[PDB]
Amino acid sequence: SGFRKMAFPSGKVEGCMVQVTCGTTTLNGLWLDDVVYCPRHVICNYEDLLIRKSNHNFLVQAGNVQLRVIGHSMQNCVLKLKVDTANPKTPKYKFVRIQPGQTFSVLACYNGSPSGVYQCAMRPNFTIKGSFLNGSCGSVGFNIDYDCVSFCYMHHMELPTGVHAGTDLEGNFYGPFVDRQTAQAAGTDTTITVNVLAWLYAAVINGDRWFLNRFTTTLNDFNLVAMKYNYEPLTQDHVDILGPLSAQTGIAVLDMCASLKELLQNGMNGRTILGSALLEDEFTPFDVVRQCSGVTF
Amino acid sequence: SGFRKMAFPSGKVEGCMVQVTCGTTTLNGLWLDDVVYCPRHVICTSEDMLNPNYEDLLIRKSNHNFLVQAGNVQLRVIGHSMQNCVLKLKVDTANPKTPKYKFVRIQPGQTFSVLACYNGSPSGVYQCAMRPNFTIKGSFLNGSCGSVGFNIDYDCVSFCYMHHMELPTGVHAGTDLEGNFYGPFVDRQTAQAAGTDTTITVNVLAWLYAAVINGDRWFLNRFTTTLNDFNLVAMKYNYEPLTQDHVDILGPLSAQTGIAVLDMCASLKELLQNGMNGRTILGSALLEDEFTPFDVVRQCSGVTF
Ligand SMILES: CNC(=O)CN1C[C@@H](C(=O)Nc2cncc3cc(F)ccc23)c2cc(Cl)ccc2C1=O
Ligand SMILES: [Cl-]
Repeated sequence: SGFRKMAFPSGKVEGCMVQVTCGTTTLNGLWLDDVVYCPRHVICNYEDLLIRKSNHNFLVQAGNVQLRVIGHSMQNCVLKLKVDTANPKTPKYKFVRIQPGQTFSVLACYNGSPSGVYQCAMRPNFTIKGSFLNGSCGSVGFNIDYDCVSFCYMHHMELPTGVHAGTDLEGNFYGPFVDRQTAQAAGTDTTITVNVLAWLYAAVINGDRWFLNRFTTTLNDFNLVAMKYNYEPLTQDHVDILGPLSAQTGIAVLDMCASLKELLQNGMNGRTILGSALLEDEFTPFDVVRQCSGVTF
Repeated sequence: SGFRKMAFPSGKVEGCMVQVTCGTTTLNGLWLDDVVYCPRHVICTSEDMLNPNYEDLLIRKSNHNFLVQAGNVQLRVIGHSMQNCVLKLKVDTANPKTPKYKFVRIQPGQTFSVLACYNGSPSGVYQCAMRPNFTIKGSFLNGSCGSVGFNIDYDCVSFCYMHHMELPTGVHAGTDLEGNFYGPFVDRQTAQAAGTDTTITVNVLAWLYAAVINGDRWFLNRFTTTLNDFNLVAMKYNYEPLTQDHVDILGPLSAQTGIAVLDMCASLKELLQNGMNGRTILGSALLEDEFTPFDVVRQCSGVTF
């Protein structure tokens, strides 16, 4: 028993973290095979600035060893530094683009040195509520499936509200953001409804049933209520995805939606669910099934 | 900016996780140098668990009865000894992935990262605290025994906890890496219960200082308090007594934010009386006690917003 915000073991990613310095800027890079991937703003019209640069301008440090840059190219907002040495610690990996509501682990780094690991979710407004300081740029987001690391996020910047913005490993930003100091703001955020429901199922599995009721709701009536509390619309796909948890607990998804409706209109009344006084939306249905089963990496 | 519950990178610990099997029991072991450390209850049956005589069970064992697996490689056990509630299996290979390490015993209120494992395979990492009642509110299932708690300050791993059991309330009990339990617990399936738990006051105060550093001051008031009057109010909400040691420890955060410890204590007193009134502090509707003063100084900026 117990329900914690759990991150993937970071070891396979730690073996890829490097420090990249270009002039006065120092940030983190991801060394996979003979390529170091890092935010293109380390050079700060990016192609016009990049064309002036030579290979020896980029200093890459892997632990106490200096890597030799033998080539460089730009892909969207990511810089790809070709190095002379293949990373012997390169794990089996894929570059994947995640959707909002999906969760991932973040290995926060400073000077190519991992300092912490935390779990978080891609918000519906495409920002992440991370924990980053100056020097964190180039820190990466990932998930693990058996022995394969799926890289999904590279940190680029902080917004005025304290939230974070970044790209997939192919350099495409998540959200309507650009990589420069300009007037940018996160859009109004919403709650990830399918994740709150999964977390209510996790509470039932851990013996927390005070919020259950005899009632049910139609999907349309639930969405009419949820739209009023800035909750993301619940689709039939979300309902199908919650199927296994529904069969395990004996509580139909629309039956759990009727509990969520009552929680939204009436609150917790001095009570908590899994030690929380707020409705938690940073655990996906798969995260709940994985943590309430025992899957290893 | 931002304030997350952050765990240490688990890589140096993952390279030490092994699977230990003795008869029908399978749990996790920690392989450091040529020794594998694991809960001594791996030698037990579920029957034995009521009143196990470990010395009697261990003397009946030979080296080849203990199967140790590191990945897909079988380690050979060449010796065994018991130290308190930990079994130490001497093996014929030193772990090449052994990091710089120490065995440290922590005090309640201290935090640490947990690498949860099943069958010598790490599955997840989370941050938690040693509760005042010596239990940990972990996330463990059957097969997690032998999972370890650690801190990685600088490049040295300080092992502080080894998981041994789950109490009836769902909380967890374990030992330091020398086999001494935290709390009045025994590795017996006897009727044991966690004592009434309390809130780690010095940690809640540190987290209020972290909120001030991140630009939030809604909860501050114009009042101060004596340490004794704060403790008289705090005990009424099941908060741990705040000692002069805690006040001294909060010194650097007080100097950084310009808010005296007993002034922050007055804000805490007020928060306990009023509640949050629909407001949050660092994204939380409850008062957080699983961040130490040291964690706050480590994670938060040196420049207050
Ligand atoms: C809740 N456990 C039980 O009813 C059976 N039980 C087995 C074992 C034990 O607690 N293991 C487990 C550890 N952590 C999480 C566990 C989650 C589980 F769902 C099951 C087992 C877990 C044990 C070890 C010792 Cl040293 C003393 C007593 C016991 C004991 O009582
Ligand atoms: Cl300590």
